[PDB]
Amino acid sequence: DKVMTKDLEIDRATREVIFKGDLITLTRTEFDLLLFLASNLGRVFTRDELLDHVWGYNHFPTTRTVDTHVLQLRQKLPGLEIETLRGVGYKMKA
Amino acid sequence: ADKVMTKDLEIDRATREVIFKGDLITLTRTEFDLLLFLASNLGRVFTRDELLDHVWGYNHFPTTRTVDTHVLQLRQKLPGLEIETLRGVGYKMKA
Repeated sequence: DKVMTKDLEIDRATREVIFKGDLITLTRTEFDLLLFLASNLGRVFTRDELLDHVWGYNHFPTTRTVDTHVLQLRQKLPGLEIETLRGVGYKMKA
Repeated sequence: ADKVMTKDLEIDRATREVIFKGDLITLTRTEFDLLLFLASNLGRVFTRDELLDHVWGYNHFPTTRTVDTHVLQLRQKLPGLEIETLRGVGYKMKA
């Protein structure tokens, strides 16, 4: 099946892309990103989400890996004074 | 000089041993690397992206910057492609 947008005609089966009438050569990764955005018009994705959805889950460390490792440190070192700064990151107090 | 010591915590960099409140603590390699980094930088706030680079290694695998440069590549190869940059959050294709 094909996916159409204003400018794009994308073939999911063959990885072929037509842009305003012209056939476009994309890398595999470029293609997956283009197709992901083109299949989800009007929706904002964070860079973290796009990394996950396009490059795949669990192939290399991400910002989630960082959060998971902090939680694991907290369990193995009870009372470890790592402060969470909601929506930024972490700080060790003492 | 092999050791970093903070409250209740003793970390030996050479032998990679962690003593917390008098107990030897078993950590994976990256748990250790993360702990030692934070203990060596008390009072300092790091973003998750910074911790990734400092602890897991800078420029070793795809990151959020790889997403940014791939959007630039798409915009170059498809001149006029309507990807919107929502600065400091991410990306949206309008239509």
